[PDB]
Amino acid sequence: DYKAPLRDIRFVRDELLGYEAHYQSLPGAEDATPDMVNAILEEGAKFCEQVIAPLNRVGDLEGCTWSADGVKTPTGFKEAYQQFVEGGWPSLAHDVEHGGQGLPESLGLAISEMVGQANWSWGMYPGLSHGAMNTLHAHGTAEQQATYLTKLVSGEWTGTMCLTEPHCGTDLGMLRTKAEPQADGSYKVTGTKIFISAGEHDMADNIVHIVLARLPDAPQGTKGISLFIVPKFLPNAEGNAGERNAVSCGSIEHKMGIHGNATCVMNFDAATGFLIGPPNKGLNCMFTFMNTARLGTALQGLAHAEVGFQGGIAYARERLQMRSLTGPKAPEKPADPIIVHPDVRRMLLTMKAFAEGNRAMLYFAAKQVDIVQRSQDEEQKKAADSMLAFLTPIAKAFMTEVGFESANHGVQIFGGHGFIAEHGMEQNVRDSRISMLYAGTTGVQALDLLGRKVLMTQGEALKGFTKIVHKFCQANEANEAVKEFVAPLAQLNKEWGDLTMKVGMAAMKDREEVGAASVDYLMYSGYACLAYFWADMARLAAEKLAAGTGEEAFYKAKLQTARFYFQRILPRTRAHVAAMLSGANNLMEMAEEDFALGY
Amino acid sequence: DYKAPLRDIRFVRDELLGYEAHYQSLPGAEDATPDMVNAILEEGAKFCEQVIAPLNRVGDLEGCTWSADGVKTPTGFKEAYQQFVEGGWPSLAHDVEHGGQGLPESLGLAISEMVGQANWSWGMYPGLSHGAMNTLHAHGTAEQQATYLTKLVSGEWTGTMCLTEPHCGTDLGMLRTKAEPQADGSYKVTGTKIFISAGEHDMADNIVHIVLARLPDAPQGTKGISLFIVPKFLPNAEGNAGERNAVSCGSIEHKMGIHGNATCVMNFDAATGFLIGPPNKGLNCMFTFMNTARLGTALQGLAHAEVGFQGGIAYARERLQMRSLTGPKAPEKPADPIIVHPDVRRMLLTMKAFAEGNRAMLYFAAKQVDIVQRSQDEEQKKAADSMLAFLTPIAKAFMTEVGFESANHGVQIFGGHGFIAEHGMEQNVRDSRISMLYAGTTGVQALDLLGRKVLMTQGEALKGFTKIVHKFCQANEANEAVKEFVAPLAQLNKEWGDLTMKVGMAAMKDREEVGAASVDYLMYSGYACLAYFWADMARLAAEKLAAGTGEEAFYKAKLQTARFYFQRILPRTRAHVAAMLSGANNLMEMAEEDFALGY
Ligand SMILES: CCCCCCCCCCCCCCCC(=O)SCCNC(=O)CCNC(=O)[C@H](O)C(C)(C)COP(=O)(O)OP(=O)(O)OC[C@H]1O[C@@H](n2cnc3c(N)ncnc32)[C@H](O)[C@@H]1OP(=O)(O)O
Ligand SMILES: CCCCCCCCCCCCCCCC(=O)SCCNC(=O)CCNC(=O)[C@H](O)C(C)(C)COP(=O)(O)OP(=O)(O)OC[C@H]1O[C@@H](n2cnc3c(N)ncnc32)[C@H](O)[C@@H]1OP(=O)(O)O
Repeated sequence: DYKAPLRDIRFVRDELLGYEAHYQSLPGAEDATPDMVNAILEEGAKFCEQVIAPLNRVGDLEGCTWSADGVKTPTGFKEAYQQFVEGGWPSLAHDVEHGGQGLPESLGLAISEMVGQANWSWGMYPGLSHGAMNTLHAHGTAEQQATYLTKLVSGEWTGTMCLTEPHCGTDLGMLRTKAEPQADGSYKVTGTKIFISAGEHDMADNIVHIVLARLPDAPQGTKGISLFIVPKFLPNAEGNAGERNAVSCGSIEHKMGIHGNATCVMNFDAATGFLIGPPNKGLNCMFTFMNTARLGTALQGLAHAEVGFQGGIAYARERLQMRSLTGPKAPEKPADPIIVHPDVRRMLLTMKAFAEGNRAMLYFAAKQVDIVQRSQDEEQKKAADSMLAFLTPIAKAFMTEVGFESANHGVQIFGGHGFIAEHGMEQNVRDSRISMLYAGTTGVQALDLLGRKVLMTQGEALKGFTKIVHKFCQANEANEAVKEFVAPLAQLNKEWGDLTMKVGMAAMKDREEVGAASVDYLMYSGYACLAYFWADMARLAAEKLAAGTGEEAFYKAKLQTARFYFQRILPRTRAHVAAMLSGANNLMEMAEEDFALGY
Repeated sequence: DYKAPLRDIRFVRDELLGYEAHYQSLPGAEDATPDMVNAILEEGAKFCEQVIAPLNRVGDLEGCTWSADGVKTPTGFKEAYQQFVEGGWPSLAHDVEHGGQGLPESLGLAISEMVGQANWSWGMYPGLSHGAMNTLHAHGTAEQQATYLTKLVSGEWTGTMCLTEPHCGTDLGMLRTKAEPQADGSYKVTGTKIFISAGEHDMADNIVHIVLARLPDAPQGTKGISLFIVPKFLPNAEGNAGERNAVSCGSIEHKMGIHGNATCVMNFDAATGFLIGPPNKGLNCMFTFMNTARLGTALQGLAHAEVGFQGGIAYARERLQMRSLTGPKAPEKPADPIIVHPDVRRMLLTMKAFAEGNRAMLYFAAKQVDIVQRSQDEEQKKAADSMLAFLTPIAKAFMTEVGFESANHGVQIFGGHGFIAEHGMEQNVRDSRISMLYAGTTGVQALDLLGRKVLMTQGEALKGFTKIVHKFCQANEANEAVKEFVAPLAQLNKEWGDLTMKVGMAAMKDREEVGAASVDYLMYSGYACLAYFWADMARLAAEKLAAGTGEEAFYKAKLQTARFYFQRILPRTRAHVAAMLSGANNLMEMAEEDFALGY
């Protein structure tokens, strides 16, 4: 019943963002031809629709089962992973040198989009493995790549990111897991990691943990953390799973959602590990993995909006309840389908505006990934790296926050039926809630965007995007079809720079102003990004209608969604502006001991 | 670990809303003296803290267990209900004539506030029974009151509201459950009701169902529905539970939350029932029950904000993570408590502003209930009835919507730990989600407020409240302590009438405009109500500080919370204004068949 949104994915990639010319321009991509790409997307869609989407409810109902022996995944999960590996999917967007198919990361990301929608909990197993692959590719030695990266690329082994300890998630500088150097050049790793997604499971031949730990007499805090490869089974002479390493799962968590993804307490009992990247540069190297996880979680945010929408539109066309305010629209039936109600249309259009808008932002970001990986033009590469660094926190926090809202609109359309397990809409909400907590909380994303990406680059990262918006407004300010979008967009674009300058000035007078403005500044930024993408989709829709498309309704719907976004969602920016400019004192003046005097 | 917010309840009731003079002015209340009332609140708080709050997690973990025989409640629920009945709580705010203690409904509501916070699922059992009591009091014959109302007032029997069928929740005019008249003046009731809260359980001696059904050859729709008393056990000659009636629970639902409250499919197999109220006036009579449920669900919204806050403040003071932007505040510790972070303070102050603000609105509404029930002044009674009709949909939808937001802020403060079952914060979110769906969805509340309460009274219901706000602004516009609140409040108060006039004009041109504006109009109205209550609490805090209170910190915190509300939450009104004035066409123009063309 999940259906992949292939027509919209093709609209965004090929029509909006010129993917054919993009792939034509990039080393290694010249063979990623439209017919090959469309066949790969279609095969991806079928796997998602036929194999893993039917396992989504099973994953939530059964969850994972711990024994000291290991962790059992839900019925069908491991069989589906066997089919995924047999179909070659893990190798799709990885280097030919390491057993990969060599296709662009942005094509892999489209498969990931559909996987995350069909079964997010299932998709975490291969998804975390992609982060581990990216880390080994960027920082691994030749031998670490020959041993571990080839096995991850085939899908035979999976990978995990091991950061969190009981006392620290955001504050990695406090981690205490220790790496004791051995004469043989290896390390013995001792410590307890918690909330390790896919830490233990029954789906693969080995698990490759990528682990943050401290060398003896390393500096205090983040300047003292190093990165280690700690496999569940140590490689044998033939490079296959060998001696059991001293890594074991103590327990799995009982959670609100993503039950199908084992959330593991992992005990490292002087486990053998291998240093990856330079000593004391573990944070820098682990950021390869963390940035993969942030873009992947943004895709999770998109997934919850998409699933919300799919459920909501089906129910709104089928469920009859009350009558239209302008007279019975189905007078032959006992009641009208509830899509006749304006408030139901508001909730449908909200989910649609966020799913379709975020899809545009995601594939825009995916083009930057391809440029950084493949371009020979140092200037093009620098610009793409700056744009990706800017969009990563916006995509993660904004898409997750509005994806949870969208999941909740999906429930709301079902009325009381939305609270019932059988329909899947409440699971979509429960699975969505972790998306704003893991991979860097919304607040951490917001500090990254405003502190590190915007204020610490003198706004150069922001200027990259506002230049695009400015050029779009200059080009479209007298275009009759979209001049209604350009006027507010140009006002917003000017305001975005002015706000940034006002927030920066406040931060110079009081550093608390960075945290005080951060989440409003990020949400404002995401709304502004989608104003640009909606205005551009409206521009493209009007062009296609003028050209005499045979898909008139598809493009007319884009113009309706764009107008709904600008008139009913974008005005949320007015509240983020007022809040962010209101100043840190209204947050910081209350004494800690005075917050709870009503008892 | 739940603590009743007794100091704040006393602040709102006695200091803000003059409850002592209120009770002094009302027939029957003159004995509800401050010392008696405070002892009752304290005993209420202890029951909640000691007996039912420790059962909240048990209720969620075990849920209810169906057998054809009946429905088992979670461990301890029925024992706690035995203690509640032995303590006399069910009879507290009911008529002496029917075995009641005769205390004001608004004092009962304070017990209900603490019950809903300690264990909402448990509280539903006595809470629905109060709705059944109110219905029997208003519409029952002497004999129906002697038989059923006395047993509900003692707590020996519980009560339910049976409306919903598989094909209809909001559209009661489509219900098909039939009542066949018998020669003995009784009716045989045949039909399946779904989502019957407390439909079957093991906690009481009988269950009194209040059931909507259709007489043979009644008019189409709501003009054809009648109300019936259908007990699980028919009364014997001594009025005690007698012959088993043909009422049985076919199944219970599997839901996202409120697991401790049995959500029952109830089969009426030509069950014996008794007409209550006039034939064909079932909707009018059932509204007594439905309005009790709407105010009770508003109290649920308050409960989720309160529990969110209690969990969040405890964690924010205890959890150490990262350091203040203005330098380590706890340099002796490995990290600062996370309350040093502005973004954590924003989430704490949001929950506090909604809990404390909604508490003020709730007890303001509770005074109207007391005036309608007890006043001999017809003019005072009319004004109170109008004010209660206006506030009921605002309280239900606004307090539930912002209570769910507040529950989610509670989770967010815990980071990844917030998703884990052991901490209770995720249960608070899951239990909160039903609050916007049952007792009339947010959208139904919004149509009731804008269509029935405001536009169909020519705004007289709104004018009742905006007159209070106007007089407050005239009184406080030069009061140095709160003039900063009055200026924006007076602008908002003028805007509230202007918006109402603009929305009414649009509705006259196109009736779709009522649904299109409805939810934004309700949320705007709730924010405006809390602007008034926060400005008034700030006024009262400044008065207490000028008087030389020994509780300086309590009142200083009220002023901080009020300023946080005005500067960071109230600007949400700017987005509701823009959206509501944007017009129905941006919702209604998209064709039904064009919403999902991206597949
Ligand atoms: C393609 C998709 C495929 C799909 C497939 C994906 C699916 C996959 C989904 C599964 C999802 C599960 C994911 C669960 C969650 C975890 O796996 S655990 C991850 C959760 N925790 C985190 O994200 C990190 C914790 N919190 C933070 O980020 C903190 O802000 C920090 C960064 C650790 C604070 O450290 P700090 O030392 O104060 O930081 P700071 O001084 O600002 O920077 C230190 C260095 O870090 C680096 N750095 C800092 N910020 C950044 C940044 N934004 N970027 C890069 N480097 C940075 C730099 O090297 C920097 O050095 P400088 O350049 O400043 O000299
Ligand atoms: C104190 C607290 C203690 C604590 C202890 C509580 C804890 C307790 C929590 C448990 C919580 C579980 C609760 C689950 C939920 C369900 O038990 S099932 C209830 C869910 N469904 C509903 O709420 C009702 C369904 N939806 C509606 O409200 C629809 O809008 C309607 C009213 C049925 C539409 O019917 P309609 O015939 O189109 O309505 P309309 O022509 O506007 O009005 C018809 C008549 O109804 C009456 N009426 C309409 N609106 C109203 C109103 N707002 N007010 C009064 N009468 C009205 C009037 O008699 C009216 O006649 P007119 O005065 O107009 O001539």
